[PDB]
Amino acid sequence: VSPSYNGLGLTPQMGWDNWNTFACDVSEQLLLDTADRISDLGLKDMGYKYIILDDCWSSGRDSDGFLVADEQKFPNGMGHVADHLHNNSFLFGMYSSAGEYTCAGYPGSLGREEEDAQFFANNRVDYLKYDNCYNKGQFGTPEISYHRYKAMSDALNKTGRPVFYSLCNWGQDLTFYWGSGIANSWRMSGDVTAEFTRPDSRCPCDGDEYDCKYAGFHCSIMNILNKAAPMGQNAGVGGWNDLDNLEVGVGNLTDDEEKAHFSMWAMVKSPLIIGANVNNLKASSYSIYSQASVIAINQDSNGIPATRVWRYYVSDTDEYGQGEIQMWSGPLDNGDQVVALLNGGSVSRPMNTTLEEIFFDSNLGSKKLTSTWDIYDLWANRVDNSTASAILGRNKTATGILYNATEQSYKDGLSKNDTRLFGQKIGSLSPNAILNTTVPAHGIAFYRLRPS
Amino acid sequence: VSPSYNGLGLTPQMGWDNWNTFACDVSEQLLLDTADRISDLGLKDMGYKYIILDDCWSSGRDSDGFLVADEQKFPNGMGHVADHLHNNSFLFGMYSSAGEYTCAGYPGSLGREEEDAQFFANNRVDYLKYDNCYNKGQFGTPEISYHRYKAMSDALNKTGRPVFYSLCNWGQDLTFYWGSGIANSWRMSGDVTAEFTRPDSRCPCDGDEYDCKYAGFHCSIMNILNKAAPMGQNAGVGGWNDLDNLEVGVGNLTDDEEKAHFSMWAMVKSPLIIGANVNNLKASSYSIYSQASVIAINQDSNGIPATRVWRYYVSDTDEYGQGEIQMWSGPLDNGDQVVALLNGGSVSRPMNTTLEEIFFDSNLGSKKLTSTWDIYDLWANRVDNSTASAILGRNKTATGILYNATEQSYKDGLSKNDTRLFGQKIGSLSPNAILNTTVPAHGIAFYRLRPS
Amino acid sequence: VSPSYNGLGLTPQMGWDNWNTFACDVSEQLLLDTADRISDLGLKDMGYKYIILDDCWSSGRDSDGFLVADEQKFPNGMGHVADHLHNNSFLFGMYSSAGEYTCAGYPGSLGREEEDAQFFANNRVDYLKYDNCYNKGQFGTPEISYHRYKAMSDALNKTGRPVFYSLCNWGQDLTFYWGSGIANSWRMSGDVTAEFTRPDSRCPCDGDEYDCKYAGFHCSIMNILNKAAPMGQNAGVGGWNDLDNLEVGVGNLTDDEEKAHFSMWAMVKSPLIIGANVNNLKASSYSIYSQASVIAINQDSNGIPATRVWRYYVSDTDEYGQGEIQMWSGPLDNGDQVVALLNGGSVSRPMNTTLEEIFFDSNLGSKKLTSTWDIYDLWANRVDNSTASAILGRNKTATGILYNATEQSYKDGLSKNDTRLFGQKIGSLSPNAILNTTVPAHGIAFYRLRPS
Amino acid sequence: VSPSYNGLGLTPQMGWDNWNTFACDVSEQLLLDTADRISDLGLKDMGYKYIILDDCWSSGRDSDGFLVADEQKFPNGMGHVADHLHNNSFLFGMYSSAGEYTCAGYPGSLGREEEDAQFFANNRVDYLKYDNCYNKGQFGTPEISYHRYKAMSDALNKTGRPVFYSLCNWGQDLTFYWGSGIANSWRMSGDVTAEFTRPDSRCPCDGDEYDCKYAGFHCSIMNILNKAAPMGQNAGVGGWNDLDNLEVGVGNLTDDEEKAHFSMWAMVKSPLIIGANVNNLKASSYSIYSQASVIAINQDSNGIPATRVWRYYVSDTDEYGQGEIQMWSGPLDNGDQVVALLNGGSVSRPMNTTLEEIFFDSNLGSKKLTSTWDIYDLWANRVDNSTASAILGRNKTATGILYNATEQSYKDGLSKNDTRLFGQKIGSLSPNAILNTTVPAHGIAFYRLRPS
Ligand SMILES: *[C@@H]1O[C@H](CO)[C@@H](O)[C@H](O[C@@H]2O[C@H](CO)[C@@H](O)[C@H](O)[C@H]2NC(C)=O)[C@H]1NC(C)=O
Ligand SMILES: OC[C@H]1O[C@H](OC[C@H]2O[C@@H](O)[C@H](O)[C@@H](O)[C@@H]2O)[C@H](O)[C@@H](O)[C@H]1O
Ligand SMILES: OC[C@H]1O[C@H](OC[C@H]2O[C@@H](O)[C@H](O)[C@@H](O)[C@@H]2O)[C@H](O)[C@@H](O)[C@H]1O
Ligand SMILES: OC[C@H]1O[C@H](OC[C@H]2O[C@@H](O)[C@H](O)[C@@H](O)[C@@H]2O)[C@H](O)[C@@H](O)[C@H]1O
Ligand SMILES: OC[C@H]1O[C@H](OC[C@H]2O[C@@H](O)[C@H](O)[C@@H](O)[C@@H]2O)[C@H](O)[C@@H](O)[C@H]1O
Ligand SMILES: *[C@@H]1O[C@H](CO)[C@@H](O)[C@H](O)[C@H]1NC(C)=O
Ligand SMILES: *[C@@H]1O[C@H](CO)[C@@H](O)[C@H](O)[C@H]1NC(C)=O
Ligand SMILES: *[C@@H]1O[C@H](CO)[C@@H](O)[C@H](O)[C@H]1NC(C)=O
Ligand SMILES: *[C@@H]1O[C@H](CO)[C@@H](O)[C@H](O)[C@H]1NC(C)=O
Ligand SMILES: *[C@@H]1O[C@H](CO)[C@@H](O)[C@H](O)[C@H]1NC(C)=O
Ligand SMILES: *[C@@H]1O[C@H](CO)[C@@H](O)[C@H](O)[C@H]1NC(C)=O
Ligand SMILES: *[C@@H]1O[C@H](CO)[C@@H](O)[C@H](O)[C@H]1NC(C)=O
Ligand SMILES: *[C@@H]1O[C@H](CO)[C@@H](O)[C@H](O)[C@H]1NC(C)=O
Ligand code: NA
Ligand code: NA
Ligand code: NA
Ligand code: NA
Repeated sequence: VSPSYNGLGLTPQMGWDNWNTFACDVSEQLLLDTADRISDLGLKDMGYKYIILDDCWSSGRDSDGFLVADEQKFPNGMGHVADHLHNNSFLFGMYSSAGEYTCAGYPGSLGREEEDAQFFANNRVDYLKYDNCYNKGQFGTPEISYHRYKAMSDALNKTGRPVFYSLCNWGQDLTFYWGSGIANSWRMSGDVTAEFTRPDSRCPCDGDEYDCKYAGFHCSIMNILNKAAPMGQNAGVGGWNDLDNLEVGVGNLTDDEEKAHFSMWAMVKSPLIIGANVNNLKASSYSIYSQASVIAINQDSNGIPATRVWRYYVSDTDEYGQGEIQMWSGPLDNGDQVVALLNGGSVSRPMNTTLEEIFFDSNLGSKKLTSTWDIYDLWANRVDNSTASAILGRNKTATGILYNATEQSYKDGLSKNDTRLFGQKIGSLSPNAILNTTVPAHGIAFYRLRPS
Repeated sequence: VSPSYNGLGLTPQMGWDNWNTFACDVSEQLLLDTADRISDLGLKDMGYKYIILDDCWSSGRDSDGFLVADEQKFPNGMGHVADHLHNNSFLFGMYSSAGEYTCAGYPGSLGREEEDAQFFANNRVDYLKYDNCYNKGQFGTPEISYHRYKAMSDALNKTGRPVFYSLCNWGQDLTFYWGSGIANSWRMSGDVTAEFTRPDSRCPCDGDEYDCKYAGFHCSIMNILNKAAPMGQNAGVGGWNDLDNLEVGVGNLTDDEEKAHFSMWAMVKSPLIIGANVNNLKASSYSIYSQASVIAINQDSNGIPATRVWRYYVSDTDEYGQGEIQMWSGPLDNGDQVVALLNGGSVSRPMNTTLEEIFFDSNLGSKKLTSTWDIYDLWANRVDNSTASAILGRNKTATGILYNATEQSYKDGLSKNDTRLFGQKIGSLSPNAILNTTVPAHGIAFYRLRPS
Repeated sequence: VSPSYNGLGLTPQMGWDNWNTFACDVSEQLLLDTADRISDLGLKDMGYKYIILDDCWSSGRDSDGFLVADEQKFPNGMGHVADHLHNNSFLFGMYSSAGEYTCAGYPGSLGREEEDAQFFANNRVDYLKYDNCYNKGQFGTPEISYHRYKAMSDALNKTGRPVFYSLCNWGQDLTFYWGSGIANSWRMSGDVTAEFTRPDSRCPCDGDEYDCKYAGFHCSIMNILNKAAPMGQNAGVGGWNDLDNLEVGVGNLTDDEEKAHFSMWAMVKSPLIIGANVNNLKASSYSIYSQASVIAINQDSNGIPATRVWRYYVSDTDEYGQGEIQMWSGPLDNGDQVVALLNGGSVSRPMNTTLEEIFFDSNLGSKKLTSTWDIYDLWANRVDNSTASAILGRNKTATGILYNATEQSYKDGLSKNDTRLFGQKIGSLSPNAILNTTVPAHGIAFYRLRPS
Repeated sequence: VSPSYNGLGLTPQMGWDNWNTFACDVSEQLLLDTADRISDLGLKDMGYKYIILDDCWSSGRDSDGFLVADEQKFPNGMGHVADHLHNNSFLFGMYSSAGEYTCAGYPGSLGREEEDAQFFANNRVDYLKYDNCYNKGQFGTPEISYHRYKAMSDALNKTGRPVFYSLCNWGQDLTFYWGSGIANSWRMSGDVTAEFTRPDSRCPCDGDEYDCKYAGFHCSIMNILNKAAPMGQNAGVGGWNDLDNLEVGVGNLTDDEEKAHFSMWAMVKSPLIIGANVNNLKASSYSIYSQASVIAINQDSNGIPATRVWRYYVSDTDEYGQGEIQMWSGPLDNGDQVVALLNGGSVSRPMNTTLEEIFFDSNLGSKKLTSTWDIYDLWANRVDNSTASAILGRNKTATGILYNATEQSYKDGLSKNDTRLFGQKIGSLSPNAILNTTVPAHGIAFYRLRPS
């Protein structure tokens, strides 16, 4: 454990990034309309407060060497976008790359950290996503990558404006080891894609290669989760592993895959940044994003990512030859435990565990193993497709339906035993008894255990 | 994406290198006779404009430390060879090594970059192949290799003469990551050899070891293609992965192996440098080199290397225990798609795919997956063995037979719907239907899909 | 071989560390009560002389930048704890980390080595455990880790007070290669845990990955032993591989697992630091710790770690899929040999070897292979559960029961043929004959061979 | 190819090292008696001219920092040993380590290169074996190891006395890549041992791990040969891979294993340094060492190590689970070819090949594949056990029996068609015909092919 380096990231950040769905075709108008939508839908007040502008926003540099925002896309400048966002109680993110160019070929910040940090401060930016394209040979060992990333960290600090600092170097040179002292989160892999399991030749490292020499992209949800599994021990208050933006409401993932994806990103204390087009967001994907109970896990005070207890390969493999089952378990701040039974097989199956596996670090005869625990389904009381479609078509308000974390923080709601945050009691687990369920294909059983 | 670093390599380079067939036994006369031949055969005007002189050309250094060309082999000097080439509208390549010696033991350029760059400029050289033999311990991490290669890059730039810069360090220290900002292409492996699949003990890294510590040589065509597969995402306008000179018309590859080799080098946007002895070039190998349709893929404006969609091992293995099948697919600038079904098995087989696999990045219900696509065989209208033998024996001209890209660029020919560049329509592919063919052993089915 | 760098560590150190059982909840009173206990139980005079205070002891830094011990936990300061310990003939250990923070987030010593070394000297500290948390990017290659650790080594030396120097960097960057010239021992892995075999996702490197990029923790006893196996050749007088504190009397290991664990740590010349709560130490675990015969192996003058002769996987696997059998053998200073037959299978089994396997480096026809050897059981005459429970409840003294190594060193006791140190003769082994026994599940047969 | 860096090592060196059989128990008298023996036995005049004194020769340093030879072991100093050796036409080798200590703990040369080089020059030393123990963190990347080794290289050069420079860093940090420009040979692995195949836990890298992080020792003959296999392409005139001293006449290898070992070290152009106790050398081992025909392969002018053509695992495995078969083939300077069929299986087997496999780099229809080749057995006319025992007991002279390479160099003897150097013609190999033999367990068929 260590204090946060800058006082931010006390829990993993939440928000939205305009990329996964809009590429270089961004404007003040897109960004603010979408911002309005996220507020209207009650997602802002759930915690999704960072509106992150991604690549392709700039037009080059002025005569003083200073970044210039594209005047066609942003006729009032960035500072003006910031103010609008702040006036609707949003936080504002921007993007650059620790290299000569950004990934899409725009001006990068390598060797221009001071001016560029100053640009972000002058434009009242609250958050920086900091990429790793065209890094000019400045990678290959922990030391050289750390110093390249420390250079922007220090330059942001020098501006005296608080900036949440988000590393995007894909776990290159063992980022989990060095990120915390200079940054609030770090991408620990190549880009995610809307595929639950699919191996891809553009993502050459498999789920077991957490230390990868070619991060790539188009990595599956499970490839990324698998790489992240040993890394939980290097995350914590102030500095989080980042498993990349959520693909919920993007492409063609099933409701089960989307739930597993969301539940798992939450449990390992990843940032929850929406990759969906929230103006073309479908009903089922919306109610996944807005599941307060699950966000409560992510936003646990003094957050500890959960541990993979076990992993087995099954014969029920999918069209891509993939098929495994996993159990994860982790402690929660109020003494509760989160448990996940994850069915990455291609068929529905019975899944099972015991108290000895759940409290994998408790001794025989300890109180945890000797006591009874009520089981709470974290997926109960999810917003039905009807209500969600209503809200999405502006026929019903989100107010009084969605949990309002701005009004009541996750910590305080948890203290007040707030039903919206614990799911639904479905049973109890005694010593020497098994916990059984049937878990859908590419799905999840996701529980919170509380003492009886 | 990033701009070209020097304005060259807007498409992968094409030409000829005198090595694969002539070793140290080079002269002004060999080089110019061969040059004449490449022009006469219509290959120059197809795009094969770089005549690259390789190792063993020098005799040492003069009293000022300056490279001295062998006076027996080049009695008029290199500048004189350059002028002759330029007067027949050719471009001129030379060779050195980023080390103390070249691979064949001639003077290398390490620490002598300024003088040596100046030598190339003074002799009006247009292209440099820059090797990695005897590098004096200056390798082992990305940073140290990058700086060694940047040293020649900067020295070439300082001369003010445009020089296409071709790295030859065999992918050592992850060249795909750092090449583009200092160079126009980079060898991503040990030397190729005229063997389609054959594992070799002098090439210890298998096709899956893209990050290799001992690049070696005598690597098979498939070993090299396999290593190159994840790397396409780091290639693009201005900076290309180099899979080494073509072995078409060299050794004893079959017509099928030669077609697969050529089609695959094209599709991943490798340079197409002829390794053949063009004065002892056989009929079938000639018509492979001169297939305009396939070169059109390589010379696509705003080039994107294709992606390996899938790869499976088969039981139909060859004399060396090798046998796999692959599907590759990639977008083309005008909206078309290139598709390859590659049969590395030892027996002819039926091969098949669908629109969902071809447009592997398109969503269900998108227009691409919802529309019909005409299939064009990129191997149709290939110059028959008769016509090719005629041309080769100086009994028929190439004029009016071969596509003349000097007269009409590949881009413009593609715009004009020029039949010579699209192959032959053979069918159409509808939603929910399969695309089937029979693909020869160690062969390829190579298509261009256009919207109906 | 090399001299000890500082004159210490002539044999592996022994003692106790307050962590495995007490975490941050430490005080002068805990530490001294426990110290009293270790003396009373006769363990001190067996060799367990280092009382090591671990993380969480400090409260920050004073106005001069100097470490400040927590005044609530240590109202008299550390120097006062030291004096008490020294007055009962104990040695005193403290802890820091070669990073910005300690693992539990207290002040670390990186860049503060001189002051911090001086703090330890001023407080009369005899031993330093030096961790690797929050090392600020200063790892990744042997050179950078060596210099970071050399910095504290030199600063300790500069104080002129002898300090036993114990590296805790988990074998990162091949510590076995560079530790000896700057240190007396080095952790060669992630943290141990009270699990004999259990794979854990927080310890991603398996037993075969001695060169690990993510040491982690919760590694099994066998995972750690397996990683240590090639490393014995880089240990010796003055500088020892450290396989982490003993889990004997911690969690729920069986008596067999505890014996194997203890016997194996001894044989490879690891430090024997008690991880147990000695005030809540059970009878069986106590008599394992106090087995003089086995400690005699660890404390062999001119110590050579034993060699793994063979390793095989068995079908008798445990609940975690683990199951292997091993034979280890090593020379002893007086010409004797230590032999271990280790049953990591889940079932009791017959185990067997010969003289040719025991003297794996002796030639055919040599005297060793030609002679007869008496077999001594190193586990005979172990303190029975009754006597141990008596001593533990303060109903019987340890005096005259336990070997007193303060009175008679292990070397001198070995010379005097002292029965307490050789175990019990159980037979003899002749040329061309097999040595057979039945070895319990997760257990060990542990012998000393002496010439007939 | 590159010139020799210092003009030496035009062929691999030959000689004797006093270690494998005498450890630290060395003297002027041992060394000179043994020297006398090597001359008397005719081995000197065969090429075994370097008498290499190994570790444990020094007693520390004098008041000027200068190495001091042990006055008990060398009462006249080293220079006096040198002169004696030179007066019997021998060359003289000494030893140090690129570290703080030598492997046996004597003074090392790290940071003391100038004085120590000067010591070797002052004592008229002709050869240096330069180890890698206690290198103080100065390893881990090619660059850092190269510079450490270059430091002694330059210091030797500065003395102006020719010194054959032999690196002993066990292939650490890819020595094959950088050795040639600073040295005449380089150990490419951990120490050999008298075991043909035996895996050992002190040698964790298997035969496929040529790039090893823990070289270790007690590596088998086949483990070392396997690691060396890709490396032949980086050896050549002036700079050789070193597979460690010969174990012929050491331990208990069979006559077949000894022949295979010797034949294979020769074929890959390793140094041939005798590890045997030549005063306790058995008859069969002697006639292996003195096989002129095989040494002729090693001492080929313009030496090219042979290539492994193929390798297969067999079911006929030994007591250690090992069993493979290999074919090697390489060109010789006079146009001949060396072929080896190696039976690492546990049983005698038929072995076979063709001309297409022998001339693995020749095209179909080339002259090599189209011609007939006489097969010569390189093991014929070996000195029978009787004659060898006679010579060894000083009952018969070696003169007129052994080839005298001092009188007639291997090159010149090869030119003169000297029967002693080509073995015995046993047949001929035609196109489209197979070459068959039966090869003993752990043995070799070792041929020279000459054009008919
Ligand atoms: C995934 O495939 C579904 C069919 O199951 C397909 O409908 C989605 O594309 C979306 O289709 C929507 C149907 O309501 C259409 O209204 C919506 O505009 C469309 N989204 C896009 C980008 O065209 C697929 N999912 C997504 C979001 O791509
Ligand atoms: O309390 C310090 C402790 O550190 C070691 O354990 C390291 C362990 O600490 C946690 O911070 C991380 O989550 C985990 O990844 C690390 O491995 C060390 O082994 C021990 O001696 C002790 O100093
Ligand atoms: O638009 C920037 C984008 O970069 C990341 O994706 C990196 C991706 O970009 C392409 O240039 C390459 O072809 C591919 O190899 C790279 O992996 C990053 O993950 C994302 O957050 C975003 O900044
Ligand atoms: O006597 C020096 C000797 O060193 C080599 O053997 C290295 C060997 O030495 C031991 O100190 C270690 O336990 C073991 O790990 C090392 O591998 C070298 O091969 C040899 O030539 C010789 O100089
Ligand atoms: O003639 C130069 C040549 O070098 C390359 O081939 C490298 C090859 O050369 C030999 O010296 C070695 O034995 C072998 O190990 C090396 O791989 C390069 O691929 C080629 O373009 C050309 O410049
Ligand atoms: C800058 O750094 C110091 C810690 O070094 C910290 O106290 C402060 O909050 C930082 N300021 C900003 C704006 O990040
Ligand atoms: C809501 O919709 C999703 C897909 O859009 C579907 O999978 C799910 O079953 C629906 N929920 C219910 C309870 O029907
Ligand atoms: C040299 O460098 C600059 C870019 O840094 C570029 O504009 C110019 O074209 C280069 N000149 C040559 C001849 O490569
Ligand atoms: C042309 O020749 C090649 C080999 O030289 C042969 O494989 C091929 O079948 C020939 N083409 C046709 C259509 O016969
Ligand atoms: C400090 O270093 C020297 C060796 O360099 C050693 O003789 C001395 O004992 C050391 N002192 C202490 C207290 O460690
Ligand atoms: C002593 O106790 C341990 C467990 O506490 C038990 O396994 C062992 O069998 C006992 N010893 C004897 C000889 O009964
Ligand atoms: C020293 O170096 C030069 C080459 O740099 C070489 O010509 C000379 O022979 C060397 N001298 C010795 C004695 O090694
Ligand atoms: C010579 O002796 C060796 C072993 O010392 C034996 O293996 C070999 O067969 C003998 N040679 C002959 C031809 O008998
Ligand atoms: Na406005
Ligand atoms: Na001319
Ligand atoms: Na006191
Ligand atoms: Na004398």
